[PDB]
Amino acid sequence: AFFDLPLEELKKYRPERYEEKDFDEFWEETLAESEKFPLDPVFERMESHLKTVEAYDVTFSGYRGQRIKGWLLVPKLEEEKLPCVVQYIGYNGGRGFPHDWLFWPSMGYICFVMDTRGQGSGWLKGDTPDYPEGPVDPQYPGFMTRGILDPRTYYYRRVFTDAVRAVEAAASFPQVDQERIVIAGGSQGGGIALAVSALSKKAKALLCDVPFLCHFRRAVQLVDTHPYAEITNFLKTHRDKEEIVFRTLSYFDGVNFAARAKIPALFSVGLMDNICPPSTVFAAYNYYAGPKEIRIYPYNNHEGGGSFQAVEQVKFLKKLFE
Amino acid sequence: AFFDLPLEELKKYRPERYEEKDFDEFWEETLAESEKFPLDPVFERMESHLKTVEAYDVTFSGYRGQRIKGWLLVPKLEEEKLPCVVQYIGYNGGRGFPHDWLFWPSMGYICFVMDTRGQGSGWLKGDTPDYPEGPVDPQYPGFMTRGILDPRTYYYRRVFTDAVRAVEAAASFPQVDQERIVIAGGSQGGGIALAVSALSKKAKALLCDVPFLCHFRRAVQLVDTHPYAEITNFLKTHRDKEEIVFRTLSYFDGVNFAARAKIPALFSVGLMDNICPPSTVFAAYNYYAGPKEIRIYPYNNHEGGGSFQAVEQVKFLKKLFE
Amino acid sequence: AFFDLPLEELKKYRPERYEEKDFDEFWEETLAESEKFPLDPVFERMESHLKTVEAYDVTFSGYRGQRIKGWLLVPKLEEEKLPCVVQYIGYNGGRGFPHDWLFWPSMGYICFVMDTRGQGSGWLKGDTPDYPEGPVDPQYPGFMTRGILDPRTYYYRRVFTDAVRAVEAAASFPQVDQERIVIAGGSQGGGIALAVSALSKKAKALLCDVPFLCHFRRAVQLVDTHPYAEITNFLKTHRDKEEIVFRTLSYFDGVNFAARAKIPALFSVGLMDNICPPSTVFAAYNYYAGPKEIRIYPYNNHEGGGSFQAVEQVKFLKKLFE
Amino acid sequence: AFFDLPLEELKKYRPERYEEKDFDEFWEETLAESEKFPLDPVFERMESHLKTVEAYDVTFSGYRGQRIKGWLLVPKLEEEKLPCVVQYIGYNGGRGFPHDWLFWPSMGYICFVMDTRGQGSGWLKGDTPDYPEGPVDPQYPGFMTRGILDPRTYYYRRVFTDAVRAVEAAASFPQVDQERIVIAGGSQGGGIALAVSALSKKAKALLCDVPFLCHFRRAVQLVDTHPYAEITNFLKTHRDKEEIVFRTLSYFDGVNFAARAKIPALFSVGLMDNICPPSTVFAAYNYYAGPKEIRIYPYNNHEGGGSFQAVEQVKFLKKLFE
Amino acid sequence: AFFDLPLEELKKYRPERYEEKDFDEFWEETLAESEKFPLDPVFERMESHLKTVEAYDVTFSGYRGQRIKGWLLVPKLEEEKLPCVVQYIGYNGGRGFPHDWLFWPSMGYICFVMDTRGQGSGWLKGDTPDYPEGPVDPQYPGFMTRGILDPRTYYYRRVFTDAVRAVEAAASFPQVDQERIVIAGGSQGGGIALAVSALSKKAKALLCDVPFLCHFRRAVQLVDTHPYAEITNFLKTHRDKEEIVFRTLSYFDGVNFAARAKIPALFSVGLMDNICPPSTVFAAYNYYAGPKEIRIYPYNNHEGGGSFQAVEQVKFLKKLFE
Amino acid sequence: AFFDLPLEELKKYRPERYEEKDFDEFWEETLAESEKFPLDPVFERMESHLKTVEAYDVTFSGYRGQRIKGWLLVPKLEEEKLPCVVQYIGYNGGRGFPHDWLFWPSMGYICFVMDTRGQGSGWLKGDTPDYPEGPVDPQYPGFMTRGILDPRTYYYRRVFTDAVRAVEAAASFPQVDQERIVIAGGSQGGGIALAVSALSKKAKALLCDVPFLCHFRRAVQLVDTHPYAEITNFLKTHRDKEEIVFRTLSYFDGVNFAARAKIPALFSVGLMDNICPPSTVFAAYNYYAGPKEIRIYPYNNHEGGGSFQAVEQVKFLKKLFE
Repeated sequence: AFFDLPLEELKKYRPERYEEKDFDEFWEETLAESEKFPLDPVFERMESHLKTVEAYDVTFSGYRGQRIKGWLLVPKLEEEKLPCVVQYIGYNGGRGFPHDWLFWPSMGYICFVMDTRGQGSGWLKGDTPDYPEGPVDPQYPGFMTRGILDPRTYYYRRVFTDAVRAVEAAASFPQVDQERIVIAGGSQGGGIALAVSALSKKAKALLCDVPFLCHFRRAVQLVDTHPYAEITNFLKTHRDKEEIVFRTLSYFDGVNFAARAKIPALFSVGLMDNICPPSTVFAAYNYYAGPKEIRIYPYNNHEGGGSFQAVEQVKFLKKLFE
Repeated sequence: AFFDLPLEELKKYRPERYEEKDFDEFWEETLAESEKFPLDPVFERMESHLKTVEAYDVTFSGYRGQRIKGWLLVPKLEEEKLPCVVQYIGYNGGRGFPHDWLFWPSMGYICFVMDTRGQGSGWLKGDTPDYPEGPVDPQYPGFMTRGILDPRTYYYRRVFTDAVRAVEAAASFPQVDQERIVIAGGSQGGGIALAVSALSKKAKALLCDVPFLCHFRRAVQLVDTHPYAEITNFLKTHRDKEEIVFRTLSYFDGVNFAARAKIPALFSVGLMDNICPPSTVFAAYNYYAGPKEIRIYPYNNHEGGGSFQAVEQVKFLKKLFE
Repeated sequence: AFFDLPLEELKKYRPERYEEKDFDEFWEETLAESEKFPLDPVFERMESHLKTVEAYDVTFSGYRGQRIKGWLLVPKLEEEKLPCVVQYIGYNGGRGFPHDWLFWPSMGYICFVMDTRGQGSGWLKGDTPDYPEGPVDPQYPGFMTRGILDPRTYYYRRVFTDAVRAVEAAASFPQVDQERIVIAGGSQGGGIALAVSALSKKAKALLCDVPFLCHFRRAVQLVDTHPYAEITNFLKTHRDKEEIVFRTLSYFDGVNFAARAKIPALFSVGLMDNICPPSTVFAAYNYYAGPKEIRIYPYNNHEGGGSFQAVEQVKFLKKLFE
Repeated sequence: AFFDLPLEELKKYRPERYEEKDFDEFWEETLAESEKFPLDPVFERMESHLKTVEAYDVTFSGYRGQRIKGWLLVPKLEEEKLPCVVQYIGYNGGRGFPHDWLFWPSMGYICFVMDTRGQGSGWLKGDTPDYPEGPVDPQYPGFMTRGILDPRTYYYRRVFTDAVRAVEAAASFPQVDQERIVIAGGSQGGGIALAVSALSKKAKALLCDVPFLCHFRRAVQLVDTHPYAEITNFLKTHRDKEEIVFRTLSYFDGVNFAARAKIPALFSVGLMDNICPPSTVFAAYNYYAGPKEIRIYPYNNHEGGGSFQAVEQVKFLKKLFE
Repeated sequence: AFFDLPLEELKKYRPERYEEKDFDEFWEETLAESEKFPLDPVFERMESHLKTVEAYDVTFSGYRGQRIKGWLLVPKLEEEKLPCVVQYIGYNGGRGFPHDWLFWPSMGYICFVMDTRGQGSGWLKGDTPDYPEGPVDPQYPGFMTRGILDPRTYYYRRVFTDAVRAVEAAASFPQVDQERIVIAGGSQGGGIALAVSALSKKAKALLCDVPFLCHFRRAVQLVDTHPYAEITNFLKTHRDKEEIVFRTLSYFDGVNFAARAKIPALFSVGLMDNICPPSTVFAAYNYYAGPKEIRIYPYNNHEGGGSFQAVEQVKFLKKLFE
Repeated sequence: AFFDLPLEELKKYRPERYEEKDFDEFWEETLAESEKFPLDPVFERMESHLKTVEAYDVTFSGYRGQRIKGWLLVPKLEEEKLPCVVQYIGYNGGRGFPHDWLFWPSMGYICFVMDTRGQGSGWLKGDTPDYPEGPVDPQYPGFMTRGILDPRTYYYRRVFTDAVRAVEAAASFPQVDQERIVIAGGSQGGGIALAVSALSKKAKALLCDVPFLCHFRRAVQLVDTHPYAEITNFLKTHRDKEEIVFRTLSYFDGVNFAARAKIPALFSVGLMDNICPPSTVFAAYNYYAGPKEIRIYPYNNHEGGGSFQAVEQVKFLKKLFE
């Protein structure tokens, strides 16, 4: 019984955008403030059972100098400068083990896996704490409503800033070819990557699968699945805070970043996805301002194109970087 | 379709207790450190539509001087010194509105309603933030696993301390009869009250309904409901952290507090409660070291005795304070 | 999933009304027949633990002299004549205990709580039996299909008559200010109150929250929740009886009463309510012929505005009666 | 998902019986009172599309002369006196159409199908009303709690009396061999048959499949399915009425009837049945005082043996009657 | 919360049909190839407990001379040549016991019950195997995707051919009136019957209830129920095979057969049916090229009209055959 | 709210084994019959985007010469002879793409991935057909009851033979170190691997995670999840076939193979696993006749140890092979 707009409508779907007059200023100032702290990227080579890949334990300074973990996986190859995928992680995930991230290396790409602050407890473990802007306001369980009463205190202000800085950290690794740095993610990872496509000066291509954190007002109207339902549940209780909540969310909405993003991108969507509804994904894709393609999977839910989509991504990047 | 131990077994159920050798020292030090900050209780009389009750907006210093909101409701009665109920709130709730707490005042008791730090977003709104001990470690969405890797950082260290200090703040109000201060709650509120029944020197009676935060190791093995499932889900991912997690929780387990509590108590239990299973409630009741009674509701789930139990509580206190 | 018409369409939703030519005559004759039995209101003061409120055990004659229970709660105040709220109860509920109805008394209103015939066994206990018009026809479990093959035998004929008579009983209490009698309820209580707003000559204001018993034909096509599903399930079996069922229901449909009601009203609606869908609520609101306001809660289900709405009601009445 | 006692324990399961001292007196007086009214059986031959069977529209006097509907289906055969099955119907069922009951006629048996007072609205239509003992007390939706506060007013007193009288009515039809009258049913129908097996002097054999209305106290503890859950839901609300409820139910419990029943019986049971749990079925079977067999279906739920069981019944009766 | 197009749209719903240019050639060749094998119908009279009906154990040659089981039930009547219903069976069913099919015989019709190859394990037993066209390709569990990458290997090619030949077998029985041979089924049985109404030269009337195997592309878009979901799940995995899957299904789509069928038909449809959605049933009914009626059940799910529809079918055939 | 035996009982759980006298003879003959067809292993190097791994498209002869697909992935390393993992696949999966199997190659092992006959349509695509032993008997949807009425026709006879032959095919590849061939799988893959540990003379160690196809009689009594429920559903219908079904299954039960298996093994088990209940896994582990260890994950469901367990396997094999 799930259904969004028909495909012909989805392809033309361009809802009115809402953002505050200071959207750009907010992000400029946020990034400037964090850039005042040295990146201090650390890549510690590890003793590992992996044989085809060199694994490094990563640390770097993200939001306000806060130290973020990651992995760096380098495939053992003759080529001196290698292309690079900066990988962002889905909701309730974390960096896990180096072996959880063998795809891109196996395809000949260095992979920088960014750990997600405060999460890492749902489906894959993580090692990086969050650090709040002082008091942690009343919230619904999870990360979606953490600090939501003000953009400056909002959880994803910190995540997005870490994500922008992760690309700088990857770029600092000597074996990375800076002309071929890719930002990638699915769901939460895709919404992060979308922000980064607008904010980073270093990223050269975007892989954005079944993106989360897009078109919040519609998402919350359409589905009662988690994690978007964290927001709805907040609003069910804090009935006086509707305007404020959506004002805050406007600064983090992937649709508003997409409108600013200029790098080439490959999107994916599942037309039966009731976690990240197709209309939210198409809103972002349709506003995306760089060269772009989308793979559409009519019969898939939130798994999207799965391993088929991974192949499409390899082919897409090969072609782009020739 | 849910079933725990048979009632005859429940009434004898006395599982081996597990606590660390420094349980008492941990709490002594915690309370002493927070007592270095002045209580600074504030009772601001409000403009209210309420006619039978005077409503006050409360502020007091809880954990490490952190400012905690509440309500004080005083029934308009001839009697100069009135008995007092300190009310703690269930999971995902908050102090809401003064009119949400009209029972005890209508029964002739001053009511001090403690707002719950960081919550107030699920079923009733709240106004009080949490403040973490530095970094907010990776966690499962919610409050159950917030800081769980160390008792000093654990969420309920802060809440329990707030709750002890709430009794002090209530006692400071001039119309409160200090010989008749009651601590009360259901589920999370009951878990909090149980802690307070061991840690407070001011409380004179305990009302403990369908208590949560009891017998964690058993809870997690019996039910897959929330909020106990937050802990299970954390353990599913952080497979290396089992011993630490349960070590931490031993400092907050209502069964360990029950063993230390000396004041008279009225407990309630629902034999079909699959949020707070009867074996966890009985383990706390059975170890409870003060004079005690329990009302048993054989066909009820987590709603327990509802309004029938409210009557029992009114009768229990009337007799006790005679 | 759940979504009704968009808000802008809800606000203009005025479906074609269906009623029989004898609607008014049916109700005139029903009321006249019951008025031939004396009201014989009895208010027995009770021994109570309540301190701020005087409680009375109520009996009064409703449908065809049948004796209906209730509570009268009188707040202890200086004022001689007090305003009064006649409170109707949700489905499967009953008058419970006096202490279940402290809100309005606390706000300075006498509260007359009407027990619901034959129900009182789902979420709050009741003490009043139903009396059928002779044989109790085949029915689906519950009260929705009880006597549904004829308006004269239909369950809500008896309830609505009781409810009209409850206002008269409340008005007969000496401390009640007859210029300030309010009729109030949510869901079933809201549907009852809406009928009473049309049929009573004594009621001065209506509070109608998330009303049930409105726009039955649409309700049954939109949702499969209880209690509306009792009707669907009856029609699934009695496939020959569709026209008769909807003809019967037409006499009891809150939309048809709304069109006749002239007193001032405050409605509420939850846009995600799948027990009483927004389109059924708006159909009644939009046809409501008295001076009217509605509070709209976009993210709420059947809980509606909860405690926020209770505040809106106190403010609405104060302004209305000043 | 569901499991009752192991089969080896079920075979030995003989729980302590509870009944009042006046069990037999209550039923003697009940039957005597209803026998003061003339049976007045009516068998109206119908215009029917059926070719192999003669269909009759039946009326007879059941509880206190109340007129109960039925079907009589007579297979067109040479034999002058035919054996007869009196068929009782499952919960929320009714007599439906004559073609709904072609099994037994096809097997050469006259079939008397008894309509069920007040039901007939869930899965098959019915035509027979209920007639309460005056006021219809507060109840949970359905038939299980109708009049449950007193055995004199309890719904199944009426149904069981109709059912005893149905056998009388069948026996009055001239083509019926009175030496070969069988009483049959499944679930509610089985619970009714079991009562009739103890109370009727005309029945010659019992078919009792997956019987309902057995061992209530256990049923309610074991499963949360309907219809047993109507009782649990009533007890969750009316918390003061537990002793009275089970006192009443004791007069209608199939286990108490089984202990008095002397005619030959074939039972069936599904070991995965969570509507009528095996332990309640076995408690009845085990106390059953006549010659008895049971067919055990280890992998079946409430469907039991289905068409396999029907064959077992035909074989069992053939052997019994030859 | 299930709904298809509104009824007034359903009645006009005529979606664009898709079929390959060799649809007729495919079926002509398929039938001709199976007709090269002798029908070799066997009717073995059985020892049976049935008294009003003669039962025969049936064997006949279906797809490529493969031996299919069945039952023949002949009502014991004076008339020499009787009318005949060829009955096809629902998904996961089989021919069961002769006593499972007493309706039509009781109504004066010989009944030929066709067993379903490879099924017979879900709700009623079966005795007939399937015989694949060589290798059994990767498939989702069930019969819907068995051989779906090629019409020649597809499961329903074999079933439909069995079904055409079952009419021939029935016609070969000497007591069968060949002017009054009816083909009938519900759900899968209805989809089979609809194919046979196009492909058989012997059938004289169609009873088609809540037909399955219709308008596959829409079905899969609308509902996530089984068995249509078998297809969706296959497509979720085999993301490269969408075009081939629906090309294959086009040769077996009840809508494409309906457009070729010329015999008189009675359809039924449940407007809340979420197994066989109304729009798929109406697409088939609307394209049906013979004389036709539809019974519409607005409140029923996949049960459709149940026993009310059976009565309509008897009346329909009586009128047509006079 | 699921639970199997307590861990201390699980560790001692050794249920009575049931097998037929000809268990060994059945497998000797099965293997000898298939060995009469040449293995004819084909390894075709592929054009691939993979850089750290060489991919081969595999074909080999399994059951009765039937041609099975696979992948061989060889990591690019200096070492001449490499250790090898033969990987079997979970239920409804297939060989998918080479990039789906990067773990073991990345750890320095050649990986031979066996495609699963007739599956490949649920979560990962497959390319290998099944070939039945003639007719495909009536079955419940899926593979668990395919040919279950006879061990000779049973689906897993074919799968387990394929799997024994897959090890021979891997051993035939020149770079494979035959002293370091590992057999591996989870769930269905684990059940297959367990059979192979008993039947293959070439395997050197077993990795067996959360094994399926174990202790069938118990599994079916404990859980109603798929795929074990396919058997239960079959038995619900074919009520006369219980003894036959379990006799057939005894030949394929992982507990019976475990008793014969002599190679070193690492098992894993999730104590909350309700697909493969812990009692079935422990019954196999406890009868396992080779040197053995088990990793126990107390809080995990069917995911077991996930990436943690992968690490344990790499460490286990390194230690074993020194």
